[PDB]
Amino acid sequence: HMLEDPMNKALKALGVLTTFVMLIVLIGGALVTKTGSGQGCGRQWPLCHGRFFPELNPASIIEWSHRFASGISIILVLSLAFWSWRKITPIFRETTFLAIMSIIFLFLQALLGALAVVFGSNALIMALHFGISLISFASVLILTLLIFEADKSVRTLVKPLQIGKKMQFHMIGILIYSYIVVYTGAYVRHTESSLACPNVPLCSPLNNGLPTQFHEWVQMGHRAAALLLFVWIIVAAVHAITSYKDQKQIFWGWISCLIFITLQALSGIMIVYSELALGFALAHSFFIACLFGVLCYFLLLIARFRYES
Ligand code: HEM
Ligand SMILES: CCCCCCCC/C=C\CCCCCCCC(=O)OC[C@H](O)CO
Ligand SMILES: CCCCCCCC/C=C\CCCCCCCC(=O)OC[C@H](O)CO
Ligand SMILES: [Cu+2]
Repeated sequence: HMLEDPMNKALKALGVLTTFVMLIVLIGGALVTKTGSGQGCGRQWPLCHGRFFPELNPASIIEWSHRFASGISIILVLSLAFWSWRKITPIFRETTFLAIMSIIFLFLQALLGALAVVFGSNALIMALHFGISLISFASVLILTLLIFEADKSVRTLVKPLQIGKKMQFHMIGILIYSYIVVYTGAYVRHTESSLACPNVPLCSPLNNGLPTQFHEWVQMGHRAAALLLFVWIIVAAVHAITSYKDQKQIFWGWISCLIFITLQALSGIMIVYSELALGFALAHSFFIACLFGVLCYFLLLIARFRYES
């Protein structure tokens, strides 16, 4: 393919690896405790540090794979940030903002995680971790995307598209609002309001399906926030399907968004129905990661378009 130094495809490999590790650090948090002394241990049995005799269990692998990914992340993120900065910036000026964002948020989630070991009883603060971890992953994802695009003459995704004002409103607005919905979700978890409402869409058989207790309000607030996000994405997708059919990155970008929002909602409903089976929890952290990734891709398009035009 390219006669340039073979070491370049290694920067692409590092990008893929780091993006993957950061995704693991994020979604892996749905399987292990993120607060208290049992932090790092499978959520179903907070005791994995110390007393137990047995080893090589499928739940022990999760715990090892998460702590390993979290440790190796510092090495990977710093290397990716530096290398991409040295090599990719000439073509993409955004490279530096991303390299920096990657480092800052990797450190912020590590900082918040360290504190969660002892202040995990503060749900309002603990609910900030996911969103931070989410941006840490999305920064590395977009950086990796630029790394690939930098080595192509006819770019696939990072193309100078014409983004109208309305579409910009939807993109930026949905991005910001999704982050808010992400907080309410994290708040449900760390406030233990996950199973306060056995039913869906309403709370339970009693009180007409309306919340009457703390945990029911948190649960219901999250669902209500999610519904609005869902509706907004439908409106945003319809505008793309109608006015951006000629700009396929936006057309398909939003259709994928529509699909990720659907899978997010469904896995959310299954968390409840399954009474928090961790497989659905894992899915619920994954699909929002995909959606947010696409929304951050859109933000890059706007950032470049506003620079160009
Ligand atoms: C489609 C838009 C939705 C988004 C963007 C979203 C996002 C999130 C996020 C980021 C978390 C936090 C996870 C964590 O801190 O490990 C969460 C948790 C949760 N969500 Fe959603 N969510 C959505 C919809 C729903 C729906 C429609 C339901 C249910 C009817 C639901 C039920 C839950 C439950 C029960 C938790 C707590 C899980 C736990 O204790 O680990 N979500 N959500
Ligand atoms: C423990 C293991 C650590 C190692 C993990 C390795 C992960 C390899 C992943 C990708 C390789 C990227 C190779 C890039 C090849 C250059 C050509 C290219 O850019 O292909 C792009 C592709 O089609 C898309 O757009
Ligand atoms: C149209 C909006 C429907 C929202 C329903 C939410 C529930 C389905 C969730 C994900 C599937 C997404 C499938 C999107 C199918 C779009 C088909 C399309 O793009 O047809 C356009 C045509 O070629 C030119 O006008
Ligand atoms: Cu309680």
